[PDB]
Amino acid sequence: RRLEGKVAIVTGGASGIGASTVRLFHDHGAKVVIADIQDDLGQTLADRLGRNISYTHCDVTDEDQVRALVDAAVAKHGGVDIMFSNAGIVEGPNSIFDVDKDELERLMGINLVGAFLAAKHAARVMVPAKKGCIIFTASACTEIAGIAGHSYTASKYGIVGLMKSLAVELGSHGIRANCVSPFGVLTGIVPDDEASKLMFEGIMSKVGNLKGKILTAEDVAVTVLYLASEEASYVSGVNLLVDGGYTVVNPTFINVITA
Amino acid sequence: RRLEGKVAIVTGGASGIGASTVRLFHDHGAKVVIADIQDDLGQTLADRLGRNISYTHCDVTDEDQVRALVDAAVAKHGGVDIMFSNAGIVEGPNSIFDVDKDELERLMGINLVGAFLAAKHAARVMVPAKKGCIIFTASACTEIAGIAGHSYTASKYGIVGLMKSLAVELGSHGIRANCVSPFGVLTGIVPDDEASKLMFEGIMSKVGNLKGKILTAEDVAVTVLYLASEEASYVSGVNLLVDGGYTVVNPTFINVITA
Amino acid sequence: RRLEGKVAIVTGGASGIGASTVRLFHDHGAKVVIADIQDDLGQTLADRLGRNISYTHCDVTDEDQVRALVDAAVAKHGGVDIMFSNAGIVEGPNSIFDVDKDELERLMGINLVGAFLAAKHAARVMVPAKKGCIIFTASACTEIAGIAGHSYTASKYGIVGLMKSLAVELGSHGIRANCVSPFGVLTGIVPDDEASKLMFEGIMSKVGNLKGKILTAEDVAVTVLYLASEEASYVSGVNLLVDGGYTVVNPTFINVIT
Amino acid sequence: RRLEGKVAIVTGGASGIGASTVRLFHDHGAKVVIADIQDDLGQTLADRLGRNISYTHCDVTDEDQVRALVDAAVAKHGGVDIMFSNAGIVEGPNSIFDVDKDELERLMGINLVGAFLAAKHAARVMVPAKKGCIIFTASACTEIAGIAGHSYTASKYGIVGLMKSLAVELGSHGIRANCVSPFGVLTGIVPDDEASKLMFEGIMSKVGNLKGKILTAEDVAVTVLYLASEEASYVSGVNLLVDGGYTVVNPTFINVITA
Ligand SMILES: NC(=O)c1ccc[n+]([C@@H]2O[C@H](COP(=O)([O-])OP(=O)(O)OC[C@H]3O[C@@H](n4cnc5c(N)ncnc54)[C@H](O)[C@@H]3O)[C@@H](O)[C@H]2O)c1
Ligand SMILES: NC(=O)c1ccc[n+]([C@@H]2O[C@H](COP(=O)([O-])OP(=O)(O)OC[C@H]3O[C@@H](n4cnc5c(N)ncnc54)[C@H](O)[C@@H]3O)[C@@H](O)[C@H]2O)c1
Ligand SMILES: NC(=O)c1ccc[n+]([C@@H]2O[C@H](COP(=O)([O-])OP(=O)(O)OC[C@H]3O[C@@H](n4cnc5c(N)ncnc54)[C@H](O)[C@@H]3O)[C@@H](O)[C@H]2O)c1
Ligand SMILES: NC(=O)c1ccc[n+]([C@@H]2O[C@H](COP(=O)([O-])OP(=O)(O)OC[C@H]3O[C@@H](n4cnc5c(N)ncnc54)[C@H](O)[C@@H]3O)[C@@H](O)[C@H]2O)c1
Ligand SMILES: C[C@H](O)COCC(COC[C@@H](C)O)(COC[C@@H](C)O)COC[C@@H](C)O
Ligand SMILES: C[C@H](O)COCC(COC[C@@H](C)O)(COC[C@@H](C)O)COC[C@@H](C)O
Ligand SMILES: [Cl-]
Repeated sequence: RRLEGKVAIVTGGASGIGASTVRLFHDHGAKVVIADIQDDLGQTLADRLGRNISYTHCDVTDEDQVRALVDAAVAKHGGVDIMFSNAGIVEGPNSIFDVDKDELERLMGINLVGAFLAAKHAARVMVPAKKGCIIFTASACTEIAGIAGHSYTASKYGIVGLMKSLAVELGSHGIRANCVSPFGVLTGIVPDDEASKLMFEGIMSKVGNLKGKILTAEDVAVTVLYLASEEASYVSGVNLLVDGGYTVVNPTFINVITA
Repeated sequence: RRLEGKVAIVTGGASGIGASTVRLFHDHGAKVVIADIQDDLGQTLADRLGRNISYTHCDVTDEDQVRALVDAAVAKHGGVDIMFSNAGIVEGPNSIFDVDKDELERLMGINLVGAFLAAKHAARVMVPAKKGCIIFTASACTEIAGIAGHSYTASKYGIVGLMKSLAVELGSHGIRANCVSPFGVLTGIVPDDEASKLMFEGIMSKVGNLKGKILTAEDVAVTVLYLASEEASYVSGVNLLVDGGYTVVNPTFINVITA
Repeated sequence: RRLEGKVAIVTGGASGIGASTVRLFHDHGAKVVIADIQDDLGQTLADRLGRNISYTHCDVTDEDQVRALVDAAVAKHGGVDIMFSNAGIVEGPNSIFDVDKDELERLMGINLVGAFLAAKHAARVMVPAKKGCIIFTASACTEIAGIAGHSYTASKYGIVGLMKSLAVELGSHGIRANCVSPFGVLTGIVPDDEASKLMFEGIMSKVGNLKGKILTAEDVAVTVLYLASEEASYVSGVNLLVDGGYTVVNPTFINVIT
Repeated sequence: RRLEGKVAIVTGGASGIGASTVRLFHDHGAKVVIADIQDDLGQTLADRLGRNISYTHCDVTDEDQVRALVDAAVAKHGGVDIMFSNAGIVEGPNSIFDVDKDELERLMGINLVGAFLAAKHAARVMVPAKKGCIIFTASACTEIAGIAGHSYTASKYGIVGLMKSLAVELGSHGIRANCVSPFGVLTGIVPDDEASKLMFEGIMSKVGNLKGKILTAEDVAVTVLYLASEEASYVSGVNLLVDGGYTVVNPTFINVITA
């Protein structure tokens, strides 16, 4: 319903938040090109959801693969309304001494250069149409320290800055650009069924500021749907946190004086 | 659909963004109490919309009326799911030499003290329910100068701070608190197009950062609907700008070098 | 000697961060008018500091007293270079259920309405001078929740918003406006009471993000001195946190996993 | 006298803001190691400033050169009190279509990867000392769009994020980390030729929000001196704008309605 006839690309679409968004976009009448490098999981998802959902292999660090992915999408569906640049790799809290120069450049390539290229070539086909929507997956670490690694933190800050520059430049052509910044969702790893899922959703239940709710990838997908739809038709330049208020509080003082 | 069985109170509900939100909440199956001091406009709206929409006179500077309004809502519908604290008066850009102490205190009473009272008494009846949602109308002046008066700007910053400390305290009870900060909204004129819409586009087309779109009171109602719905069930502490990216740019530098 | 010949007004100048700044301003050659309602403490500080330091009773909620105070400063010293709008009352973390409408309005009058009046009447005499500096005492609660009460928090946000519109309007006249947002400040007992200082470090050494250092009123005064001096001659619109990084971290996640 | 006996390293110290900070540090009793890749400019400055100021060639993209530069400073002076990570190249505002993937990676290496390496190896010799200070040169583009290129902007956001997580990690060891974010300064950006000095001063006076003052490299150096001194001994995690309020205003609306 809400994305009837819209064409959307989702990088990192074969798993996690990307997969949830591909599924949600599908349920709302969108044509979605899943862009990923886990070809077996990604093609399975596209085949599983039917004719509007195609899979395209794209390593977002390779500009030629990104260029083709976008050119293929316009060729297939006539244009791209929504670019959800979501591919990235994750680092938990670490030390500056744990930062290896090669692993920093590797993460910057996937997380930040990939966002640049995905945006550049989405803009390439959106600007002539004078319409379109670019959404980046950032992270709640963009608003509070203590929940992600140094290299990762710098890369997501860089995305926020890129998102704001594009919101201005592409505003002249009627195109919006925003970020969604989730607070830790269960994804990836070996799904150590009960062991990993119970341990995660028990930690997050003590860590979160908003009690009685656990953030799932499906929750993030719904916020992406909001940003991508005409219900957000005047929303641009925004880094929208989905974090239950985690980033607005430092509870140390209150914890210390009462315990 | 999206607010089926939910009970909402809307201050400043008889006109403008409040009236638009009341109408949209009604369309989504919510029970709505319009709270205002424009008894003619407010009662007329409630009668037109039917059984689920009522009108209650409430001056938000009067704590007895604010307490009575929330207690009557529980008595009538059994609880309050959504408090949309939206009542306020507006000031365009002005000079500090124009700030009159009595007008400052009057605006603070309506804009900022009224928000405290609505949140205090909503929280009182939401906390036992272990669920609920407080949404304030702030303003895009909370993130850029140059679009609102001195007294008004300080009152809306105060609301943002209240919202963030409410998101922390009330998060322990499963309750969310957020702000919507709209930019240039056309109100007061009879919509469905008009002479009044097109020419307002004439102003905003030179002012806005996002070209080819004007913000309407109905667009803002839609963003409040998102924040108030279960689609935002892990969004809290957020001041959500609806400004087309106006607040993320100062184009003076680009303007001067391209003159 | 960084404020040689400069004229400063300090609201809430009779104690705490205000008094520390009054003393530091005096040490740097400033002429200071202490503005407060603690007449005895305030007159004593002014008498003790000498010819360049005066004292004026001024309830910042009373606009006539605020206008009179600034006009007296111009009449006495020829103008006002620095307005340190610092008067206010504090609230530690509390519940919205504790917010009393009369105490909310009382605090708003002092913390936020007083900030408007001080700034209005400073701007009035600074604009003809084409120079000057308005500095507000805000608070680190403007950038993190959990360290101040509801009413207090809203009043300090209001100050930040007021500061930013002032930086714009007064920027055209060469006038700067900034906030200082300190964290856990000792204030209370200025005289060398070691018992109270070490005990305060017992709390702050567990609460603060920057370890091995405690913030004092004299440290806040030094940061105000920077903002008020020509070393900050192009700093404007800034809410300057003095918090050791407290407001940039929520350590709950790391605490739970470790 | 304000940095008497302190040991400071300044990357990009041979020109511009870096050189200005080196001389001001020299004037305040500091021992300074100038770190740059412009060997003739840097060695000239170290010779003229005397015994306390030396020069070390260091390309900030090579971790071994950064490693050696910090070890050489410790070998000579016994430790490092101040790391002024200032090296970078600048981009004026541009279009996303102008972003070349190779140039993006080149700028990321200098601006952001270089900051990472400088901070890592400063932290290496500061953490045992239980004292120290890391200062990054970011940019006013970190708080509004419209004054820098896309690649440059994303790199300076990344620096801010890195600064925030260091202030937390290094806070437990008594070490502070901050950014200084200047607006437009006449340096090695536009040539020493006086035909470009009368023009740069004229643009900045029209563009700035604070009138009657032009930002110079010496003004920034003084703000770095504040951040690096014991006068800011409880300031950490701060991105300190030196911009005259440029980033807090979008004057478009006021410009059009009074045009
Ligand atoms: N999972 C969390 O807890 C969490 C928290 C905050 C932010 N995020 C962000 O959300 C985004 C999505 O991650 P996720 O949580 O859904 O886990 P995920 O790993 O299952 O999904 C991310 C996908 O990115 C793809 N990827 C890696 N390199 C790629 C490349 N070069 N080209 C194309 N795809 C590539 C992976 O194949 C993967 O399917 C990421 O950008 C991540 O940084 C996640
Ligand atoms: N119009 C804009 O462009 C704009 C821009 C930014 C923010 N806002 C905010 O939007 C909010 C909604 O106003 P609107 O723009 O839709 O038009 P509006 O002013 O007509 O509606 C606001 C209502 O607040 C009510 N009000 C004033 N005092 C009250 C009191 N004591 N008790 C109860 N109600 C009281 C008014 O009666 C009014 O109907 C306001 O808080 C306003 O500040 C509007
Ligand atoms: N104490 C802390 O830890 C802390 C933390 C964050 C912010 N602050 C801010 O520092 C500011 C100064 O207070 P302080 O902490 O130094 O304690 P303080 O008691 O020593 O100073 C407060 C001053 O405000 C004055 N005051 C109250 N009402 C006044 C009025 N009507 N007119 C004139 N002066 C009036 C008081 O007399 C007093 O001199 C306050 O705005 C406070 O919020 C303090
Ligand atoms: N001048 C301005 O208007 C302005 C505005 C905002 C930010 N900045 C920042 O100020 C910082 C300092 O640069 P500047 O403006 O003084 O101009 P600058 O070119 O005169 O000084 C920067 C120095 O970095 C050096 N550099 C380049 N690559 C290097 C490398 N790989 N290793 C070591 N040094 C290298 C340059 O040689 C130069 O001496 C930069 O990071 C810049 O981004 C400047
Ligand atoms: C294994 C992994 O958890 C190590 O990271 C913890 C660490 C704790 O610092 C945060 C505290 C607020 O000072 C640094 O590791 C310390 C050694 C002793 O294990 C994380 O520090 C980075 C901040 C930014 O999150
Ligand atoms: C620096 C520049 O952008 C500020 O202009 C001053 C200003 C212009 O308004 C005039 C117009 C009739 O409303 C607005 O002040 C800036 C505030 C918005 O922060 C001064 O206003 C004088 C009249 C409105 O009483
Ligand atoms: Cl935050």
